[PDB]
Amino acid sequence: EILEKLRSIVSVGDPKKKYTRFEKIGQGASGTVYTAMDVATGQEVAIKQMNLQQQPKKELIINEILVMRENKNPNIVNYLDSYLVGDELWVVMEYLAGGSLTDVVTETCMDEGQIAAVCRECLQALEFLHSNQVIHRNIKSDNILLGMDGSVKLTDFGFCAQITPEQSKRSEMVGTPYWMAPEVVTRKAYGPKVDIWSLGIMAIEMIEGEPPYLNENPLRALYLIATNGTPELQNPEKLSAIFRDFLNRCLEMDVEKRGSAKELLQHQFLKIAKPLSSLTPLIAAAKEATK
Ligand SMILES: N[C@H]1CC[C@@H](CNc2nccc(Nc3ncc(C4CC4)s3)n2)C[C@@H]1c1cccc(Cl)c1
Repeated sequence: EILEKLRSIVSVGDPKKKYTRFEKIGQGASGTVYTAMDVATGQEVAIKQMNLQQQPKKELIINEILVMRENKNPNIVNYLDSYLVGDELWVVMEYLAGGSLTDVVTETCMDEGQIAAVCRECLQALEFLHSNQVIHRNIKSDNILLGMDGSVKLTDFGFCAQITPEQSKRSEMVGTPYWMAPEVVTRKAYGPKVDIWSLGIMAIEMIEGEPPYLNENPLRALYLIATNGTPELQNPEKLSAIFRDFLNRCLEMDVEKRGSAKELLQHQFLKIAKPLSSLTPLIAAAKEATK
């Protein structure tokens, strides 16, 4: 009954009177997401509402709130507060007007400059987390949020892990199959570089619209990751050499040879990044496409 630890972390007081103008903007396995407005303050917020029954290990909920409140950063969606509403947990975060990267990758064609701009900002989030001994473990386009200024922010700490010098590696088979690094899929001990792999897969989303093997069922994709290793692009000839190089460094099978987030921030690919204002036309296109 670590529900007591969860009960001591959360704020008390009715969120249903602190916040108004509730609108469902999202579903998800982890719960439903609503927008709302702080009754007093006017601030727009996103609230994730999670059924405590839905989650069998309430230990992960605790971990999610702590990591988020302890690791604030400009490239991470800001945690504001949390509340228990009966058997439902509400997490309140800053609302980022814009959209999901998923909408952009499925509905637009991104140029290398735009892709490099997104990758740089995500690598900055990862550098910060990994330096704070946190592995995200669920990097994908669905967890990247884009601001109306082209701000890029990472969210979702539902699956993350804290490591320590004593225990530098994890062994849970956690993530979303198509984005999971081979060492994770094959139950080897793994470290922060699983996030770099997932980032590589997200770069393939930005190129091709989908992670490798998405037409296949999840179990089949796990088999394909275990057997193929480094995925191949549909049309690699369409990419610059330096982009292909960046991809190769993100998607190295040899963990020790795979780029760290720090190493990758100095890659040549990132030097072609467009300014973040370059992403706002993608956001406009995606909103129009998903009317
Ligand atoms: N699957 C994802 C789809 C995209 C986004 C919802 N859609 C949307 N659309 C337009 C603006 C906007 N802005 C937001 N600012 C702050 C937000 C915090 C994350 C809540 S969201 N979100 C989030 C959602 C998500 C993230 C993490 C866990 C789960 Cl379970 C679900």
